[PDB]
Amino acid sequence: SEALLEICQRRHFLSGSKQQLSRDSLLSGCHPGFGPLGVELRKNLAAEWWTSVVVFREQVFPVDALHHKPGPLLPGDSAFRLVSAETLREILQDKELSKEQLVTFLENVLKTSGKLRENLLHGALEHYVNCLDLVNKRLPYGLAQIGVCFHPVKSIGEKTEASLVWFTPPRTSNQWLDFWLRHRLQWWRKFAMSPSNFSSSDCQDEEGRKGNKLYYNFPWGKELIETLWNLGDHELLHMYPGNVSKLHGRDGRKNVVPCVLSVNGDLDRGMLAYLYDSFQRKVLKLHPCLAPIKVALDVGRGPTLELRQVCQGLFNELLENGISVWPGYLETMQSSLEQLYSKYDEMSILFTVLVTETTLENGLIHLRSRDTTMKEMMHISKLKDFLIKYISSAKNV
Amino acid sequence: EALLEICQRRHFLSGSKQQLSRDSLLSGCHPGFGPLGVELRKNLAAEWWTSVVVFREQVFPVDALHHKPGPLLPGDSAFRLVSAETLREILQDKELSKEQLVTFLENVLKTSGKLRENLLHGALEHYVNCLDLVNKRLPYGLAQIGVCFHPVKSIGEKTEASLVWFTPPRTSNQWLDFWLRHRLQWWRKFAMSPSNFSSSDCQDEEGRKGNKLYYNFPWGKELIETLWNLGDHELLHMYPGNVSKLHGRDGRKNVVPCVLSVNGDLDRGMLAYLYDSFQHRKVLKLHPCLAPIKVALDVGRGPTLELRQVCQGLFNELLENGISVWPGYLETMQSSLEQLYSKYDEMSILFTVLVTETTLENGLIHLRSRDTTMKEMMHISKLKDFLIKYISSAKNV
Repeated sequence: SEALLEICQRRHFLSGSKQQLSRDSLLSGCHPGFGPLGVELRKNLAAEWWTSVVVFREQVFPVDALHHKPGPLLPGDSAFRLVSAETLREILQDKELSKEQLVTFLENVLKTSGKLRENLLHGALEHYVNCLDLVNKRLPYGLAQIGVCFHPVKSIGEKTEASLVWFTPPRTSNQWLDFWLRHRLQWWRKFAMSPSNFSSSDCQDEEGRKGNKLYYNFPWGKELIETLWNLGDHELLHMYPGNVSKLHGRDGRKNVVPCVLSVNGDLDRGMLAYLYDSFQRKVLKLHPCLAPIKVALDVGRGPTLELRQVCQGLFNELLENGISVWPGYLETMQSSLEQLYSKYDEMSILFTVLVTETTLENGLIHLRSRDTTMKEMMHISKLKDFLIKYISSAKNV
Repeated sequence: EALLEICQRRHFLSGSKQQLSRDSLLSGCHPGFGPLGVELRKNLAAEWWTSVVVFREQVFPVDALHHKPGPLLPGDSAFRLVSAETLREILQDKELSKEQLVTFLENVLKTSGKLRENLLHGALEHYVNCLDLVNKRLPYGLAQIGVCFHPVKSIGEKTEASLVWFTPPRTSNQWLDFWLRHRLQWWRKFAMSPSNFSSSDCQDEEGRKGNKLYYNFPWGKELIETLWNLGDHELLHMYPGNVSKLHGRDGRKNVVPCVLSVNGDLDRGMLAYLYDSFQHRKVLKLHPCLAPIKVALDVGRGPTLELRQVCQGLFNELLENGISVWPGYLETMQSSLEQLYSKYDEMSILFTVLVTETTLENGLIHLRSRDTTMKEMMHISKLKDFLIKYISSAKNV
């Protein structure tokens, strides 16, 4: 057992009670949601993911699908139907065969009501043709999407998935799959403290043949976080009946129906994975590129109005450049310093600059660290360009 | 019409010139958004964010779930997530039936979950917990940008951005006014014809008084956003009895804040702008920091694999700076400069730089334009500086 989900509550990472934030509730997507920090943490994570596949080599396009699969479905699906509430009402009236009409109706529902998306892949495929234009017709190119998906556990679970659908030709097909497992796997470790607990695996036949899975070692045993698959041309054809020559882009001097590779990661569980990976003096050593609030900062020995003057010149300063500040220079008592440092260790901050009078009578402040825990002396004017480096640095490594 | 067709051909609005119509698009009951659209809204949202959140650290990102389970107030108009594993053992089972069916359709509106209608409710369910996150100090907000499903029966997805500003009653009126002016200025800022973006007062709801913002489309004004002063109502009913747990410090005064809800329609705003930038001399003149693609660039008079390699130099140089670029340097049959100069206008690319031989031999590229339709001389090394100054300007005006 661990008291991480404790800190995570007190510091607004996870949200909800101590009963509705169950372990099985956290993983099934049935939690009550996230705290501002969890939101910010997932937000960067989402951001990083994006820069990794989509920004970089832009042959990838963000695409926008709906959250529900409308119209008539197949026999079963087991997923919940979306029934227009104000229809149920008009049924608890009418009296129209208050025994037989209200018993044949429910046969229309099951067959004519929509549902909520199980994945981001359908909406991806639904775009292929329209988007196959956008690149003359050359392959391969992807369609990236990051969004919420509803999976049943009866209760409903919500998960924020990141999805990249790669449209590559059969030849390179099984090859690209390699590339991506590598890319993905390499990506997760990039921000891990124990990259040893992020592993990969083989497997096949679930909608084609050939696929891997990325796992993360929770203090209680491996749990899935990202899956890869080479579906082939299957669903592409099944979705796009008719002229096959309406599909296929180009491998070279010859047109060919592309194979559908599919990457899918669970961001909310990837979230957790990181919050566990940074714990076991409390402290969360969340990677610099994923830390919710890059740097707090208060005021110390000296005046007051005068002292929290540059604070805002900084708060803004750091902000005009992409540095998440935590203005704590607006609370009260010195709240100690150990009671103010151990705390930010929990909030998983990165540095803790403190401005004092001995800052005005010169031009220096003193940032402490979360790791090296040193209490250095710094020239309050080379702090911006410093953070921008340290951070962008923790990136390159 | 001419804008709609373009929005189609140029990948802004996905669909058929029938499912992508006047009514569906507004009713938000359309097929989706092509890459350009998604990137346009993306910036709209990206810009929204910094304008009301990235600063004044009172506002915190909050994460509301898409469906609220548990017991729900029977009746009203929304979308009930009905179970099929519960809807099943009734039909193809004939579970007694006859005199029974009417407790299900009844018990449903109670047991059944709902897909959120707005983001407001999810926020208040965060007020109390996000209170011990600024030592009960008002005013502080809870921002959120997300999808809500409203009925048109046919579902209807709209991406809403919302700010829920909690404040002391004392200034309740003061704030509402600032937001309206704030918000309203914001829309106008990225508009060609701000004379189309209008405000207006009105009242009587779960509180009284609130403004409404509209956009002067070609066929007459349409609602795009709405500010409201719900007062303490909403927040009180939310947590009856236990009222102490709600006091927010206003100076040295303990009070129960006023929920000032702001809610704009990002999607309608994404269409609002496409029009605001339209009216064979087509060209969508989207605002700089809203255009989906800030800069095109392909090769011209000279070599290929030696004149293309350089492009990638700017491509990356640009990408590494946050400058959306269009990779034309990977196209086939020339098909003209005008056919391609007017082609980029439709996609509303800001600049169109040509990297030719007359640039490889020394170091001088040739960019064009969209607005001033100009064509000047620029060192292939002062393009990014320019670009980032062009934007870090038109943006702040």
